[PDB]
Amino acid sequence: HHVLDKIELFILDMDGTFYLDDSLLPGSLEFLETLKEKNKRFVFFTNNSSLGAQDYVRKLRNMGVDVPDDAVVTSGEITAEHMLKRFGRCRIFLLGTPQLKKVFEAYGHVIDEENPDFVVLGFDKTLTYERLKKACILLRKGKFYIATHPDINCPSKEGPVPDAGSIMAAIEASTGRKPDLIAGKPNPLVVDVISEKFGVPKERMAMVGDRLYTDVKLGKNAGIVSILVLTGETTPEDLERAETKPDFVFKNLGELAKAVQ
Ligand SMILES: [Cl-]
Ligand SMILES: [Cl-]
Ligand code: NI
Repeated sequence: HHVLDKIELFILDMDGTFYLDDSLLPGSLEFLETLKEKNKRFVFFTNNSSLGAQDYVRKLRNMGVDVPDDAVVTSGEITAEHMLKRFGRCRIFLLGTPQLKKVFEAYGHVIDEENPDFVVLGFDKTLTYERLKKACILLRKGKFYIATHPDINCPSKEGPVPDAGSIMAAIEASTGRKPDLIAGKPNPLVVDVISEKFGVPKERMAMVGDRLYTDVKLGKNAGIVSILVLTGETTPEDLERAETKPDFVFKNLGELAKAVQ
């Protein structure tokens, strides 16, 4: 034998894996209960930088999942922390929501649209033309260019909606530049960070999610086990079509839980 017994830390997708819309999925609670009993650990991760980790902590709590503050990580905190680590406190032009802006400021970065050294692109649900224009002008001056994550679209109640990667396509068409760094899944940085933060070797970690391409690729890139659940973006028919398969497939977190009980 039982290979999954060795996993000490599970990185979990949120919407589509732990809950769907505003409702918890079958076995989600059971799964956390099991982890607690077995002295194992989890952390939620999302590429979705339109909100901060605390907004998602709040969302979970409001569904009756009591989690500590450090239970969620997003591409926003990964990006802000990586910049802080490698470059110190940075002057940035940010294409991001007010929530993402607080994330960068919490890491001691400063928004300076006049004299930035970085252009930083997130899931900017507050994008305007003028802001796109300014970003392009700066990119043409050769500013260092960072995106929180690559995703072209984001799943939604209304179907696939443009995400950071769609904005990237506009920027690239206008300036000819792609980001110098894209921090989020499937960049293995995410895993390295979490691994160092909680002191767990990659060999005792797994990625559990519903994003066939991204989550599997994160596992390959990072060298950790990928477990796909069937509750979200991925169907059995998608799995059959997939060029690269996950390490394990489970109906949902409740069935995964039974695998490790
Ligand atoms: Cl066996
Ligand atoms: Cl056996
Ligand atoms: Ni057996």
